Amino acid sequence: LTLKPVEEEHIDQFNELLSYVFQVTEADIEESGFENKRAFIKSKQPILELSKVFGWFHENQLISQIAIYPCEVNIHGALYKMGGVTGVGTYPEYANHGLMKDLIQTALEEMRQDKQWISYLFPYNIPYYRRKGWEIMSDKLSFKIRDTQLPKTVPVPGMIERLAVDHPDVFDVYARFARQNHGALIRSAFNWEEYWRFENEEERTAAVYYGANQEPLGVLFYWVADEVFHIKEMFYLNQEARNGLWNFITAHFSMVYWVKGDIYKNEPLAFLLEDSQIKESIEPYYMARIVDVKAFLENFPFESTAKPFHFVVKDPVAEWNNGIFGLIWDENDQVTITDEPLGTAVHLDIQTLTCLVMNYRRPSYLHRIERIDTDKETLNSLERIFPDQEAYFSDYF
Amino acid sequence: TLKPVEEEHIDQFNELLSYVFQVTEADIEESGFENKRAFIKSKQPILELSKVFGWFHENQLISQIAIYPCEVNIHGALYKMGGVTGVGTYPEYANHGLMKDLIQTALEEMRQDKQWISYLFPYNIPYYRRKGWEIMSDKLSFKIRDTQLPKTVPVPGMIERLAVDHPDVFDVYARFARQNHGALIRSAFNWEEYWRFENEEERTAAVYYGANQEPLGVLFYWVADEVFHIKEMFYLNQEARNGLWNFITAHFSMVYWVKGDIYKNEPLAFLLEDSQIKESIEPYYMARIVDVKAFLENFPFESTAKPFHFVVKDPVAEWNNGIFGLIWDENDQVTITDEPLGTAVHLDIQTLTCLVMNYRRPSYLHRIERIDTDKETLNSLERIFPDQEAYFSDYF
Repeated sequence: LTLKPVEEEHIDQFNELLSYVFQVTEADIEESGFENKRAFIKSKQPILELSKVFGWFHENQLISQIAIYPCEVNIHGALYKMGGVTGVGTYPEYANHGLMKDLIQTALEEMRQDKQWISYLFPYNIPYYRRKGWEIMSDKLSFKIRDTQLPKTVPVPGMIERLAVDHPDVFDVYARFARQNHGALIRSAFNWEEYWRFENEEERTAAVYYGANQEPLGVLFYWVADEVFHIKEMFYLNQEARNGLWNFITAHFSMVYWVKGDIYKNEPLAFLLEDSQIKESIEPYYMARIVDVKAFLENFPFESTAKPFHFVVKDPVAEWNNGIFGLIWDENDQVTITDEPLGTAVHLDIQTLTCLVMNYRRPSYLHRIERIDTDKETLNSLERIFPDQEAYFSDYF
Repeated sequence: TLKPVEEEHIDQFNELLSYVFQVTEADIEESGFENKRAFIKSKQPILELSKVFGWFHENQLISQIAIYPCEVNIHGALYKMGGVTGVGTYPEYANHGLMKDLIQTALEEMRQDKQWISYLFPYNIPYYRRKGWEIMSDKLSFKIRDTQLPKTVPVPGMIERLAVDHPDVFDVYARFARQNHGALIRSAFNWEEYWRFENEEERTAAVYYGANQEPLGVLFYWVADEVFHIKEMFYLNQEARNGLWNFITAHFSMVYWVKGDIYKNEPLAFLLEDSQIKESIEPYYMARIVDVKAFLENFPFESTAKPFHFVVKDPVAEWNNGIFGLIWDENDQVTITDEPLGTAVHLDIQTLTCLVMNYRRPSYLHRIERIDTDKETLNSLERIFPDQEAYFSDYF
């Protein structure tokens, strides 16, 4: 067996393996406008030619593979290069042999050289990927509210236009949304095609809310079908915009029995309605992994300063993430990341640290459930320095 | 006339309640009681302790409310709590503003009885919010496949199947409530009400005992039709949590699905190996600050702050309106003033109640424009308000 990069030549093979593992629903293949799922996976190929791709070869057959798609994301206000793992798969035959372990090893080595200090991953197998060091970074919420539970109109100064989903104003609002919302993908025109690849864009519309200035501040992607108002999602730069969009939705009362939508961050709708007695479902949506602890931390926008302490980190795959990471802020509250166990220890594994930095859970909770080992004082330090915002992420790959 | 309702008005009360009380046709038989005419008359012992008021169409009871005296844990401190139960108006009489006056009377009586916080099951969320209540806690519901059950974790303790009224169940819950924000401190009477809609005979308590033979965790469950049902689980530490889950997972061969509820906003999924489950999250209970100054002078603030003041709007209680300055003395103890000390924090009673229960954080509430204040004071609010999710599994 040979583990090597996969090339131009091998791309056909890459695709074939990918159909055999791709867990796309039959419903989503129909909605996408692609006849079958081979046509569907052949549209993913422009992603692959951007990515670093590796595989195992039963020479010269491709039997297992991993790709790293280069992205950029918002981590608490800082733009980080991100390694997006896609196209992962082993042929069911070859699953006992720790093939994927080495691909992941390889991929992490590549991500580190590419200065990708954080990696996102859609979870095909949470338990497997958690053992390789990933942790959940974000939730997706789903709700279904009765027409009878729709919110009362809030006075707003602006107006709504119904626009094509690829109107330039949509892109502009998202470019700013991503820059002020933790977790988010910074999108190119190309990430936007991928955003719409399971759906017929022409059967969707963007309700865009314009402030009194005719500047767009909010986007609702929706369609009406069989007396349901369908919300793909909404994103808004402020409360006025949110309220404008909800005003537009509640004006559809006489057209619909229900309103169904998703929210791509753990921020339940229920509280924000006057009738909060709805059921929402909450599911983990994406995972993340710190690739290089030191380099991650030294770019991290810590909220505040602290007495010096240090992380003692265990990483089950990446050698360079084991050991001591000391933090010290100087007079100008500027941080440096040391190798010195200066101050009290905080013992955790790579999963838990990634959870911390993505704020999927807070330090205290993780201490409480015995995933962080340190003392009360340092635990207060963590709570002070780690920002408290819920990750947003809308993309798929 | 509106007047206290007494021993003689007890059946009327129980009728009105049986009428407007939506309980499910399924859950009525489950109690071991036939319909809501021998089942609502087991509810009688709540009321002898409670303060009950009503409206009488002379001399029939047409609108009513009850305040059941309880004690609860708020961020570690014990508070007397006024539990509003059995509220309702007959549909004929429904649009005359009767309940608003019963609520005023209720709130007045809670102030007198020194109940600075009130809990209320949300029958009509929009209505009670307009009267000053807000959501305090969530209930989470899960359904996990046998195939997603957690891997066994080594523990030194042991499990036993006990009856749900074993005294070790009561021991563990008495300790649990003392260390979990939101929780009802249970009287023997609250425990018999816990099991009102349910046949205790057909439920079992699996109790985990640690090495030193002390009970540390309880699981209320039953197996029916190859589903493992979990009423709930409470536990004093993670060792107990694991040993309770070890027991559950041991039943893999017996079931396809594990279904249960969690009476706190702490999702299960994260704590599982296979976290890929959907849980539903729903508002479970409402709370209300009865008296702002009194509540706050007893409140276990996590920290001290540069003095500031709330400016509070309350749509029912006069005495909850206005300014409430906060300053901490040299014993780190707060004193609550009339004086506009420092920067103002504008909010209503619903969102103040939301803060003290920690249903949402200050920065979130500010962000959605339910708190009006500056960046420095917001940072203070975030420092002084403890961060725990409220647990509450009782019903009334």
